[PDB]
Amino acid sequence: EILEKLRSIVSVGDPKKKYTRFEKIGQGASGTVYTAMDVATGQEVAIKQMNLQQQPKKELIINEILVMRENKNPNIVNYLDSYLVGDELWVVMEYLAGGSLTDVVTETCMDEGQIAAVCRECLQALEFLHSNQVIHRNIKSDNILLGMDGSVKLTDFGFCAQITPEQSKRSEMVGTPYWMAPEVVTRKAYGPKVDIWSLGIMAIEMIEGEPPYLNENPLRALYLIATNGTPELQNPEKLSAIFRDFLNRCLEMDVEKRGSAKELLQHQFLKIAKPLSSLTPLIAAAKEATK
Ligand SMILES: N[C@H]1CC[C@@H](CNc2nccc(Nc3ncc(C4CC4)s3)n2)C[C@@H]1c1cccc(Cl)c1
Repeated sequence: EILEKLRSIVSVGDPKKKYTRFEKIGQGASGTVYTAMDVATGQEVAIKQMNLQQQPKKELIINEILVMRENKNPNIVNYLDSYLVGDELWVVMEYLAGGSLTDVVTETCMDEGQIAAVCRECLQALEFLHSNQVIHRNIKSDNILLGMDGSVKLTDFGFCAQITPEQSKRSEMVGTPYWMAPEVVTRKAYGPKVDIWSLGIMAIEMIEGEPPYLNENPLRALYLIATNGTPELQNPEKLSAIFRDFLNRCLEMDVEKRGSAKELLQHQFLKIAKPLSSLTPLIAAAKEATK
């Protein structure tokens, strides 16, 4: 009954009177997401509402709130507060007007400059987390949020892990199959570089619209990751050499040879990044496409 630890972390007081103008903007396995407005303050917020029954290990909920409140950063969606509403947990975060990267990758064609701009900002989030001994473990386009200024922010700490010098590696088979690094899929001990792999897969989303093997069922994709290793692009000839190089460094099978987030921030690919204002036309296109 670590529900007591969860009960001591959360704020008390009715969120249903602190916040108004509730609108469902999202579903998800982890719960439903609503927008709302702080009754007093006017601030727009996103609230994730999670059924405590839905989650069998309430230990992960605790971990999610702590990591988020302890690791604030400009490239991470800001945690504001949390509340228990009966058997439902509400997490309140800053609302980022814009959209999901998923909408952009499925509905637009991104140029290398735009892709490099997104990758740089995500690598900055990862550098910060990994330096704070946190592995995200669920990097994908669905967890990247884009601001109306082209701000890029990472969210979702539902699956993350804290490591320590004593225990530098994890062994849970956690993530979303198509984005999971081979060492994770094959139950080897793994470290922060699983996030770099997932980032590589997200770069393939930005190129091709989908992670490798998405037409296949999840179990089949796990088999394909275990057997193929480094995925191949549909049309690699369409990419610059330096982009292909960046991809190769993100998607190295040899963990020790795979780029760290720090190493990758100095890659040549990132030097072609467009300014973040370059992403706002993608956001406009995606909103129009998903009317
Ligand atoms: N699957 C994802 C789809 C995209 C986004 C919802 N859609 C949307 N659309 C337009 C603006 C906007 N802005 C937001 N600012 C702050 C937000 C915090 C994350 C809540 S969201 N979100 C989030 C959602 C998500 C993230 C993490 C866990 C789960 Cl379970 C679900």
